[PDB]
Amino acid sequence: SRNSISELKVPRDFVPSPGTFHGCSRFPSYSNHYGLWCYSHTVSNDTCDGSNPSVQILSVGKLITGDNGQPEHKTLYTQQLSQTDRLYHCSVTMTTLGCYILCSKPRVNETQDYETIGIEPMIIGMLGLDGVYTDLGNPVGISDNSLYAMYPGPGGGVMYKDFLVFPLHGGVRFSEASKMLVLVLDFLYVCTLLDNIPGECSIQLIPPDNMTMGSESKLYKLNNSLLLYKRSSSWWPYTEVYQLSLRVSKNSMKVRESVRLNITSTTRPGVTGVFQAPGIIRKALSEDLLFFQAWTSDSIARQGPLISLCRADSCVLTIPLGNSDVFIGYTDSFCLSDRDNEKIYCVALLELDNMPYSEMTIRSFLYLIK
Amino acid sequence: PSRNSISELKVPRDFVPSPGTFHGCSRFPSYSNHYGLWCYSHTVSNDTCDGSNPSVQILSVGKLITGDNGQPEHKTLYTQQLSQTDRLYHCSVTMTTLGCYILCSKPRVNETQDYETIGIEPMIIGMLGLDGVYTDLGNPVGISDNSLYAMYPGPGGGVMYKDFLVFPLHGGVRFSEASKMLGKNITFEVLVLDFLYVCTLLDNIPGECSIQLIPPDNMTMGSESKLYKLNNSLLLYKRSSSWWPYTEVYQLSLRVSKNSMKVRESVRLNITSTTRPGGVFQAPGIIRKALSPKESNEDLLFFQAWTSDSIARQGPLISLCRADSCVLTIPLGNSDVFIGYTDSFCLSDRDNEKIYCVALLELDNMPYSEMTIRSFLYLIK
Ligand SMILES: *[C@@H]1O[C@H](CO)[C@@H](O)[C@H](O)[C@H]1NC(C)=O
Ligand SMILES: *[C@@H]1O[C@H](CO)[C@@H](O)[C@H](O)[C@H]1NC(C)=O
Ligand SMILES: *[C@@H]1O[C@H](CO)[C@@H](O)[C@H](O)[C@H]1NC(C)=O
Ligand SMILES: *[C@@H]1O[C@H](CO)[C@@H](O)[C@H](O)[C@H]1NC(C)=O
Ligand SMILES: *[C@@H]1O[C@H](CO)[C@@H](O)[C@H](O)[C@H]1NC(C)=O
Ligand SMILES: *[C@@H]1O[C@H](CO)[C@@H](O)[C@H](O)[C@H]1NC(C)=O
Ligand SMILES: *[C@@H]1O[C@H](CO)[C@@H](O)[C@H](O)[C@H]1NC(C)=O
Ligand SMILES: *[C@@H]1O[C@H](CO)[C@@H](O)[C@H](O)[C@H]1NC(C)=O
Ligand SMILES: *[C@@H]1O[C@H](CO)[C@@H](O)[C@H](O)[C@H]1NC(C)=O
Ligand SMILES: *[C@@H]1O[C@H](CO)[C@@H](O)[C@H](O)[C@H]1NC(C)=O
Ligand SMILES: [Ca+2]
Ligand SMILES: [Ca+2]
Repeated sequence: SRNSISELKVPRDFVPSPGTFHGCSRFPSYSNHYGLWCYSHTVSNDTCDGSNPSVQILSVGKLITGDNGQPEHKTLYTQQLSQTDRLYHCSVTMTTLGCYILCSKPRVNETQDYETIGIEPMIIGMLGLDGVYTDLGNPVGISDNSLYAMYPGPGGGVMYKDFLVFPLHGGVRFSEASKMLVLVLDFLYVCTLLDNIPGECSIQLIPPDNMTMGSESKLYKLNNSLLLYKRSSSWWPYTEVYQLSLRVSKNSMKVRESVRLNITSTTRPGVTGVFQAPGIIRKALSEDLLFFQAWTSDSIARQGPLISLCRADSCVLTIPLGNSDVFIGYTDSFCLSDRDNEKIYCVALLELDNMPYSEMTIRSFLYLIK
Repeated sequence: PSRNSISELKVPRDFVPSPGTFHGCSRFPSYSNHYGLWCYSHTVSNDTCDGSNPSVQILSVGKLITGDNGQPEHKTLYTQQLSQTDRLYHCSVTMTTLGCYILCSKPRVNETQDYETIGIEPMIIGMLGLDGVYTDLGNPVGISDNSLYAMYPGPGGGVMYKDFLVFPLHGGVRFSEASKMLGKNITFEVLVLDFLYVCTLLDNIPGECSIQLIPPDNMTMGSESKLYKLNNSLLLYKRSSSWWPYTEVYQLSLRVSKNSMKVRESVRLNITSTTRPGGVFQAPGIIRKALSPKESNEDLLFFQAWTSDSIARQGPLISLCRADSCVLTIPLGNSDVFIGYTDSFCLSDRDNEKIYCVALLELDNMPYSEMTIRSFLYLIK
């Protein structure tokens, strides 16, 4: 590594625009598998808060080495899912067969859902590398009486040891949660990816011992270990990343424990939270943690959005994005490594204020760290 | 023909590229298509696109395909970024069978300072071919130093008229020199008038290029402009430079010769359906011209994304209009919804009773940057 970070022109953004004058897009969801990637977000009209029906956009493509050796996201196929009464809540996971998407289609707002036993309807689908979208129907493995609510993402899932894994968070009664082990907790949706159809799908509860209340989340796969980023939904002020240790068997993956990384380099502005998921370049494995993050700083020295390259306890590089009036909403980042060391590219997916045209829009941006 | 139905369509893939960086702005859409070939271009700077920062120019060529549901789709084949210039680019593009030709001014000073100094600011002409090669054709030949104080093309696009490559211009010429060019004394100091850049396209290289003055008798002061070719006649849309409130479109009658194209007269079409706010460049897409401008304009049909500041309609509008009235109007929002420069063009489907119109809109991008451009698609059935 070196002490250098700069922005690069992205001539062709792989993130599609809302597609109409008053359209808004929210909730970027990204997943890449080696050189293949999948991107998804939710599109509604005027406002993206659930008061209007929405659709989901799903893109798969591949990485090419464009001008100057920087990576480029080449879109191969795009699919729009059917309209839903309110918001989509989706998580995507890229595989060699294509992109799998897990979504919740709420008919009511979040508060009304958590007060009623039973989860809102869900779908799981797949966009193949041949551009064909297959609706795999209702995700199998969901018990009615046990669960009050269940939402995937918005972060992406990962492929772990031939297992299809999605991040979830939902409401489970204390009695039913203790059995598995109304509370709000963090879950994994674990499927076996035998052929083209997922099988042996179940909801695994993550041990909430060292964790905050369940929240919007993202999965990582690093050095054959699972990490979980969580939107801070509690008084805990620091970016939350948990190390997950599993116990794998044939057609069985359960979460044994969840260890919170001691991150104090970046914080949330609250003295709720915002989903601002980092791009993890180097895992901890047990001071070596290095990550890239687009976050909102409320410090006295820096008020406003920042692009940072940070260790667990400190940030080594920071790019101010503007004054406190520059709004960024949800953010998700990921970094692509160059086999030749000492060159790192990170992409920042940013929700941007789009008023008075519509609530929000998403764009991506490219940063070089040398 | 037409009926009372217009609706918007999702543009899954916008052929208009985004500024490409967080604080980037893009301004001054310029578009041109030739049969199934199209060319698009705009100006890109950092933070602000007013000349206070260096800028580059983005240039795209592509082809039209029949996308999902039978609607037209803009497939980009190649994109080119020109070298950085100290201030703004002022560019006009013209799509041909060989590719896209771009004519630009690279001013080193602001517009007021330029019109006070004899001589035009530096200019370039280049071509982006259908083979993806960008060729820098150098300084446009045919521009006289001592006569002209300023010369700016576009931002509207040019046309291919017979074998001539034609670009819209506007610039500053001294009264004596303008009367010479016109042949007659001008009838009501540096005057601001409207010009054409006319070249013969001998093979791959334009030749015998000159600046032609448009007879300003029936016209307002020169301004940002756009060329059209309809029923083998040239039309000129002009940004309003006067108290005259209506969208200005002029009919041009030419006199063609070997290596010579001169403008014989410029007739203002009597358009009263739309007006300019305040001017702002909001150029319409003209679907059907008048078979005889001096006889009537009842056949004129056009599509326009414009700002209405009337008391009855305040805010941006999408309109399908005759010369004297608009038959369909889509409100884009309240008066707080800003659109800047505008350019539209329509693609008709003869078989079906369906017309597609694309609106290129400057949109406010604060506080990220000054401006951004997006395209939007409308179906008229
Ligand atoms: C979308 O929202 C805009 C205002 O943001 C409104 O004018 C328009 O009618 C809406 N369209 C639909 C289909 O609801
Ligand atoms: C959710 O919907 C219920 C239904 O009436 C309403 O009472 C409640 O205020 C809503 N909550 C939010 C946060 O909008
Ligand atoms: C984290 O949680 C696991 C089980 O939930 C527990 O074994 C461990 O002691 C906790 N603290 C750590 C790993 O630092
Ligand atoms: C977490 O890191 C901070 C950084 O200085 C340190 O002060 C604190 O003791 C650490 N916590 C633990 C449990 O080691
Ligand atoms: C672009 O503008 C931003 C603020 O608007 C400024 O911080 C940055 O240095 C500028 N970049 C260049 C290359 O001028
Ligand atoms: C334009 O440039 C001149 C020359 O420096 C300067 O005096 C003037 O203030 C600038 N702005 C104008 C003329 O609006
Ligand atoms: C044309 O105008 C100039 C200056 O106003 C004048 O000196 C000249 O005599 C005029 N010529 C004719 C033919 O009107
Ligand atoms: C002005 O318009 C009239 C008819 O409207 C036309 O006869 C005349 O030639 C025009 N003048 C010029 C200089 O084009
Ligand atoms: C050409 O003129 C004819 C008759 O005046 C008219 O029907 C037709 O629409 C015109 N074509 C265009 C492209 O305006
Ligand atoms: C233009 O046409 C309108 C009728 O649509 C008429 O009222 C107006 O006087 C005309 N203007 C001119 C200059 O002939
Ligand atoms: Ca419920
Ligand atoms: Ca000058």
